[PDB]
Amino acid sequence: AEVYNKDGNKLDLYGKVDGLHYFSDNKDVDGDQTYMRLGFKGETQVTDQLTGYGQWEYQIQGNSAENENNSWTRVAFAGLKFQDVGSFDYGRNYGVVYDVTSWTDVLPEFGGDTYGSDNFMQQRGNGFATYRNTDFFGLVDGLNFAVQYQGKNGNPSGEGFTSGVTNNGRDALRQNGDGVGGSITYDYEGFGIGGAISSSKRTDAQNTAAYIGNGDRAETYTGGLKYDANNIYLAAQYTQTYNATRVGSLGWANKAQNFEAVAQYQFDFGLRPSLAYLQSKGKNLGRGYDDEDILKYVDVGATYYFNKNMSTYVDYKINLLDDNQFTRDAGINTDNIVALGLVYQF
Amino acid sequence: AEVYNKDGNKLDLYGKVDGLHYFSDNKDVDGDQTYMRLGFKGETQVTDQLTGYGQWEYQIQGNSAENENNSWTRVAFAGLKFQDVGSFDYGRNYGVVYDVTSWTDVLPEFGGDTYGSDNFMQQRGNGFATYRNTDFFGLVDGLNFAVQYQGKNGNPSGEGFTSGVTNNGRDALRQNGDGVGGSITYDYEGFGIGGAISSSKRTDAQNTAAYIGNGDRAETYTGGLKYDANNIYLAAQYTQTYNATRVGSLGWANKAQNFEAVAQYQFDFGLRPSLAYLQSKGKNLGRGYDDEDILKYVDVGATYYFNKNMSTYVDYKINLLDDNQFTRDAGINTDNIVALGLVYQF
Amino acid sequence: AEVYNKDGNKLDLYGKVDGLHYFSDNKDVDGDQTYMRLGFKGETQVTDQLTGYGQWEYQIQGNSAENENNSWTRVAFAGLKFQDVGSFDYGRNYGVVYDVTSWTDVLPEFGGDTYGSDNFMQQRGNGFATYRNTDFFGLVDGLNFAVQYQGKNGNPSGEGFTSGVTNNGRDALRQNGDGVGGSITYDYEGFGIGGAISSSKRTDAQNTAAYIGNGDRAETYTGGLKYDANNIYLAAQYTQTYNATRVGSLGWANKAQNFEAVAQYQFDFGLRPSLAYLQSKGKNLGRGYDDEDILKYVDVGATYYFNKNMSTYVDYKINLLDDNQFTRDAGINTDNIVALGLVYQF
Ligand SMILES: [Cl-]
Ligand SMILES: [Cl-]
Ligand SMILES: [Mg+2]
Ligand SMILES: [Mg+2]
Ligand SMILES: [Mg+2]
Repeated sequence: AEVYNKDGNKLDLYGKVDGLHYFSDNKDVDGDQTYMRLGFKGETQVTDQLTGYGQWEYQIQGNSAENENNSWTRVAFAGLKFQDVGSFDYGRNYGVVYDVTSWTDVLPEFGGDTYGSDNFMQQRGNGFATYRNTDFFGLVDGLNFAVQYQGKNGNPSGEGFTSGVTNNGRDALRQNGDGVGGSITYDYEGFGIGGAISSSKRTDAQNTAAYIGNGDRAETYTGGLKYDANNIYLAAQYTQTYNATRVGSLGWANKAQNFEAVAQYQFDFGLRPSLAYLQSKGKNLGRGYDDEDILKYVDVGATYYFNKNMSTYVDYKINLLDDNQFTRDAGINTDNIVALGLVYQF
Repeated sequence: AEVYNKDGNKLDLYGKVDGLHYFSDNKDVDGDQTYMRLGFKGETQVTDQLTGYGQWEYQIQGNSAENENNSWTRVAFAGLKFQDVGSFDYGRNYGVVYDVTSWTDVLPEFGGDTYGSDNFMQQRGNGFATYRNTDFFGLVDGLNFAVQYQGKNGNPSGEGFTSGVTNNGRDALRQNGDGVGGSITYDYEGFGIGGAISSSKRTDAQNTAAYIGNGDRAETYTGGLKYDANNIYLAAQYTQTYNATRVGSLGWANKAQNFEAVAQYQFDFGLRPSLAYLQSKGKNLGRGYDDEDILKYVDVGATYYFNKNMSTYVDYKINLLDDNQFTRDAGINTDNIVALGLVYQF
Repeated sequence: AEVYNKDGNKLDLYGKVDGLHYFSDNKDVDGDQTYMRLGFKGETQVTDQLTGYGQWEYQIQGNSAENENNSWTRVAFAGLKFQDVGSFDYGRNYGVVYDVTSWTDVLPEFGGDTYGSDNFMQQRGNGFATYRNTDFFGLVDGLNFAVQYQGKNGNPSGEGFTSGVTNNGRDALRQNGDGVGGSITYDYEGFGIGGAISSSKRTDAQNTAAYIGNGDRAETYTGGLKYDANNIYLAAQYTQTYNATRVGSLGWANKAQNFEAVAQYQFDFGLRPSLAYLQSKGKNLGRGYDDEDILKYVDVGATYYFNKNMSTYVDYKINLLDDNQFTRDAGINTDNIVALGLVYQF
């Protein structure tokens, strides 16, 4: 909701409360999943061509008791945009791989989980410096590209580590070294095609015998297709990763091949059914695991939009993984999940 | 404060800062108690009859040093309301027993503590699905009823528990199995009369030898009366509970009888003195405790309203509990407390 | 940003996102330092002479992974102001010493660090009761004074302590006993001169073998000068402390002498270069340390203001401390730092 617009500065204060419940035999996910998000998007006109902006978004869990608080920053960045030349921002933001993989990240509740957060340049993460160019300097409508750098996020400070430390250090599964990435998308009428590549130095803490998927760099190669016209939405993405896809708690996949596809239809009266399939196939994983499915599920659901501020949904995760030694070892969910949600937003 | 109202959506952003200090011989409550609350209530018009809404409220303590953060979510829910039929909402909300007991929870600082938060269906808690009918299809002015369900909130995940786990699990004093409850209130002119009932399954983690008050289910039965007119506020509530009332850290009371009464007057010049009495009498407690007072105090206080946005208050808790073995074991406060508060709100 | 002004009540919702990166050989400070702040300031007109107000300010780090949250309350207080008589507020707030020392806390990133937070009455802290008078009861334009009390903030409750506990207790380095302080400042045309004194009881937890600088009270004496006109900003402050200045993790300085001076110029086109010198010198530190430099650096930087809502800066801390056993023992940084920041604010 635009709560301020005066003297060249605008502030949008936005958010949502999602009253959400999961039903599953996996009791680690089963039960109340209520959460809220809150954010702001501000923009200031410096000149006719130059605009400044800032964006921040925060999630606060609404399913805990009052003696605990589970909350986190999703994004937090500041930037400058110059008409027909480009934009630059720095902060906690999305990796440029998500420019393409976000196209299938449209399910009512599930989806978008062949990758995670703080997972190299694949989704949300710290220390992204991002250049974006829309419509190729204004010369080619629908052609967008982006170039991105991510600074190292290493070992925790003040804990006796003698190398690889950064001020904002963390556990090895969420670390990264210096990284570079780029994306390109082209949309013409209903159709969209896109590609993205990222390459990040892996840290010394990540490359130990404690974790599968050792290697000098974490790399991803992604291609995507889209159709978004005439009340239909179709999308698919394929990603091949090296030492980049997490395998539960075990570390990373030496190689993974990830695939997501989605089909949706929007009825005039507000109902939007959705069908999706997601898989992540791990190769040469190590420790005698050889090849294993990391993720495999069909998703069927629907959202009903009352209007722009209110919706409700059902989502059914049909989990095709089987309970075996590998999934137990990695802590990967193999159970079905049904989610029921009622969402107010502003 | 309403900060947005446009095209049928409204957003109220509200909060307060309470500069607050306790004086007590009990050093665990003595000192700075400063805090703030923030919240939003949003509503969106779907049709002339149907409205969607959401509410979120958060408390952040203002009395800690900067190397820590003590904050929590009070409520977080989304809902639908249909004109002359009813409403439904889901999330963290108040239990329906509070429809009646809230009537005496009107003291400047203290009060409202014959029960607590995350305490079956008695006050705030997770996973409430709440159905409400106001004015009986608009055919009986002032008559309201509600029926409520609470889903299980069990053992924490990822801690080696082999049963009773939920995604949002917690310590046993704040757990609950599935519950159902209901409330009826009638208000004619200044007068009010009300009743409520709740029945919750108790979890296995709650029914161990480590806690007093073992039982299959927690039940509560409440009656209340109110008078609110001519600058006079009077209210009283009586509640009988079974395996539902906490006895400090010891567990729960096999049976408890709770009573609260308040008298308040509003002077034209802004002063509102308040007198209250609360007691909770436990019976058949176990471990040789037998019958014991869980709570017993007289509260005398006053609030001065400068206007609807600024006020100051003093509240004096004259604590009639005596220091004995039982209160020592349970960690129940037996000392008096004086609170002094200065409050800005919007 | 003023988001509400209606019927005598006013609310300013303000904040900023600082996309920020440090470059340093010290890996404990090196890396992404992105953060955001959010706050509100509210005021209500009670009469033509009396105004009520509240303020709250919060910082949320934007440089961490989503599995943790590093945030805190900077300030949270409520108060009343009566025209030509004075103001009183209570809560988490700034010590009156900062009335004078704030005059040199104007550097683009560094500065303000011969003292810290929760550091007796020197900067932000809990339980301050503060009286202020502007223009000496309206009789002397530009003459301001302040008198302040801070309540004890002691040992944590529930941790087995038998004396010195408060409800909001914390670690010894952030404790304080009861304190009193005052400041006076006179400002006329470009110029300013001012003084402040504070005296706090130190707690028993602070006077143990674990900490250097044992003593009965923490005392500070500060003088300061300022010129602020004709696009020029000059300021200097000198403070003499006893058992009040922290020496990294080691405890406090029996005696310290602190000095800060700054010179800035504002070019019409938006650039504001800055030069500063800071030092803190400890004497009779004990434990064989004798006299030692606690802090010593020159700061050269510049901020470029695109407008009132957008800015960017570079700040270069040239650290004149040498690495020795003392700085290593204390965890005090001796390496240079370059900070680069891009800031959106509203
Ligand atoms: Cl222009
Ligand atoms: Cl937290
Ligand atoms: Mg399965
Ligand atoms: Mg007593
Ligand atoms: Mg040095």
